[PDB]
Amino acid sequence: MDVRQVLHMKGGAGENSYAMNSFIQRQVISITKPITEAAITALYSGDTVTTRLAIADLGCSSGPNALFAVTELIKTVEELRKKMGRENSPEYQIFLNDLPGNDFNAIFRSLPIENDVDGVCFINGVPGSFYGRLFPRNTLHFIHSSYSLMWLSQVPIGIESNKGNIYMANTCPQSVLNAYYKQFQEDHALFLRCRAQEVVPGGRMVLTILGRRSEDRASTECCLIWQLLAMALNQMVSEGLIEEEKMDKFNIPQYTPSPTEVEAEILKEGSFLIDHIEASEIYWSSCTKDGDGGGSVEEEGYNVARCMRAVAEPLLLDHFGEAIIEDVFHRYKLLIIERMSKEKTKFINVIVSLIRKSD
Amino acid sequence: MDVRQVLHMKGGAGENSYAMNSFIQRQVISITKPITEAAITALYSGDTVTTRLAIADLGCSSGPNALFAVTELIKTVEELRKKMGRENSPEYQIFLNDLPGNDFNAIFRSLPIENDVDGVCFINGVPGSFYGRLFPRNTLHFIHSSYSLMWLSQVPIGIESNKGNIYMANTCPQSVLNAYYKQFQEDHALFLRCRAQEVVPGGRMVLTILGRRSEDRASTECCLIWQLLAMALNQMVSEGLIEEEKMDKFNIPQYTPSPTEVEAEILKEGSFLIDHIEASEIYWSSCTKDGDGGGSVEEEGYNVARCMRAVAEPLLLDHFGEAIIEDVFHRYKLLIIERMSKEKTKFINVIVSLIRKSD
Ligand SMILES: Nc1ncnc2c1ncn2[C@@H]1O[C@H](CSCC[C@H](N)C(=O)O)[C@@H](O)[C@H]1O
Ligand SMILES: Nc1ncnc2c1ncn2[C@@H]1O[C@H](CSCC[C@H](N)C(=O)O)[C@@H](O)[C@H]1O
Ligand SMILES: O=C(O)c1ccccc1O
Ligand SMILES: O=C(O)c1ccccc1O
Ligand SMILES: [Lu+3]
Ligand SMILES: [Lu+3]
Repeated sequence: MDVRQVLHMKGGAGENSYAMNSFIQRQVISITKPITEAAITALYSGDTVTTRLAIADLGCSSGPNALFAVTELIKTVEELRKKMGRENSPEYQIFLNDLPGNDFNAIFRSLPIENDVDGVCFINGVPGSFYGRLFPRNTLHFIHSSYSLMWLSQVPIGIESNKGNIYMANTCPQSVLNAYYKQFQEDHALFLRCRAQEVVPGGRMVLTILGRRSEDRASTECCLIWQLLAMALNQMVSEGLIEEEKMDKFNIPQYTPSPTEVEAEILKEGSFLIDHIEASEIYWSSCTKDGDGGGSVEEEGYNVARCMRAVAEPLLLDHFGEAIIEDVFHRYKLLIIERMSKEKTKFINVIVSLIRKSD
Repeated sequence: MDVRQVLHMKGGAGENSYAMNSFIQRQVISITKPITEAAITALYSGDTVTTRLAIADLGCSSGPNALFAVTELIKTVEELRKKMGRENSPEYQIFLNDLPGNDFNAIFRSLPIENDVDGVCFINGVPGSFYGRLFPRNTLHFIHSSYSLMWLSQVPIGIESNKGNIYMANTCPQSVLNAYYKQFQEDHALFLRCRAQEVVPGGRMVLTILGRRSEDRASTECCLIWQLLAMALNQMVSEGLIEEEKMDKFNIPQYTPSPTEVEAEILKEGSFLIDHIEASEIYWSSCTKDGDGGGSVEEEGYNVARCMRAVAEPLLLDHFGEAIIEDVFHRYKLLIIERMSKEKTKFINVIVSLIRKSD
């Protein structure tokens, strides 16, 4: 019950939600530029990428970021082909992938409004799950992917997650719960097999999954944010609100963090090589040089909520209905604002650069 | 003034408009099956199409039809590969193209809801004008295209089209108007050049443009339907309604019919071969075995209007605003119902099958 595929996407661009609330995932893509520079330099260096380069963003979204990274690759490549590696640029063939029901219209419109693109970039939207095959065999040289690979194929089955039902969140789950991990394995390995068939032997993949360091499936490194949402909900279930305890006891984000558990999966599948694989970290700055450069009634208050709202409003709205929503984010907002103080909130970013190997 | 590219699309699927009003374009695709059978048999016969076949619909839309034809090719091909021509099927790679701002979400959703597809069909939406390049060089084996190629790049420039301003419509235009033809040439030839670069040397293209026989740029063969709309409008301009005469004197559909004028263009560009090229015709049946199998208060009344509404409501709504709309189609409706009687309304379908030649 609950088909992630048909159910989740991020709030649709234009308005205040996901486009107007994804600056943090934007900075992560920023900071991850170097790892990707090595990646495309390495791949461009010497032919495999001849007359056609085919970059593909997996789990892109709406608004900026969708094209942000696939636009700093075509950049770099062009800057090489001129400082020499070849005399002509290749034609860039882009593939923006996401689940059906993401805002492809929003991108095709308010975005490529940039008619064509430099070096000529043929853009293509590919709807579907990346936990399966999206492109023909040996079609791709380069696969980018930030903050999307932690999302799961489905919710993990066995679940007695009562209190902090929401997630793998720490304290009170009972290892029985961590069938999440058992889930991540079959999902992530099925992702790799597929990618292995479509990525050309020289091809590169730079995946950025939001995970952790603590090797302890339950830490504020990953479980807080949902815990905070859960906490917001459990108070409303108590206060009497349209969640019986029967309803909340069924909601559960379906995604999993982790760091070495990744390499653990990448080599099990003997398809990709590995490189610079690390785990960076970022603060819930969730802003920019924003007008008011506030404290918490801003920095997390609102900015970290509107983000977690554009990110989960649909999962919720679909499991509890609109009547709630307004209220759960007003509360959730406050909880993080306060939780912002007693501690320094942040996320971990297992990053991996890879190479289809074999031949 | 009036960027077709940003401005027109057909009414967005789901509701009563284009999905629920395109049965006529559906029958044309039906009747055009044979020409396409020859086309893909010829192309499948003997390798060029090895492990990857790449069909691409140009000017697809929303709802059925988008996939309708690209789904009766993958069909046919499969039926050959088994009655032998090979032991395995290729992977099908589909490209659905339309202007930005068509309903790609509607297709990606309510349509591929059919998870994947038989023989595995990777679907890709390509937003952009086909009066330019949409895919890399030598990327395509097979290009389908019904009722979209008569649409122009833009409105033709010089225009003193006062009365039946709406179109190339007969009586009262003054050959000066038929700068439409001068338009069709630069548009259609620029379509061919582009297609010529992306269609692989063995590749086929089956284009179905709504045109005419009469070789006379102005006949009920093509100019009636708009004339009828124009007629509906001119009565409202008169009746005082929110069209000064200044407004109506600027609206003008930007597309052109024709039949031999097509081959005339295809060989001028020395890129494609030609084959079975004909011109079939179809009645404004605009229905199916519909409940009530009416007469005219139905057959054209409504059914031929709702179609011409899902087809032009946007061009209008954008040139005159919503205040009108309701009223212009109520009237337009009646005019065709009546015009249905004194005569037997129908359209002509210049159809062309082609082959990238050279090498
Ligand atoms: N199985 C799956 N296949 C494809 N996309 C998926 C997916 N599961 C989740 N996603 C997508 O992953 C996207 C993650 S949000 C990504 C934001 C962007 N890449 C950035 O770095 O800012 C969501 O729109 C969601 O629909
Ligand atoms: N320059 C252009 N490039 C791509 N698509 C175009 C175009 N000009 C018009 N179109 C598209 O052509 C489509 C024609 S309606 C097509 C219906 C479908 N092919 C059928 O046979 O029923 C419109 O959605 C429109 O946006
Ligand atoms: O999918 C996301 O972008 C996301 C971002 C921050 C925290 C949890 C998440 O699932
Ligand atoms: O674009 C169409 O589908 C169309 C259909 C019937 C008459 C005129 C048109 O432009
Ligand atoms: Lu650089
Ligand atoms: Lu057949």
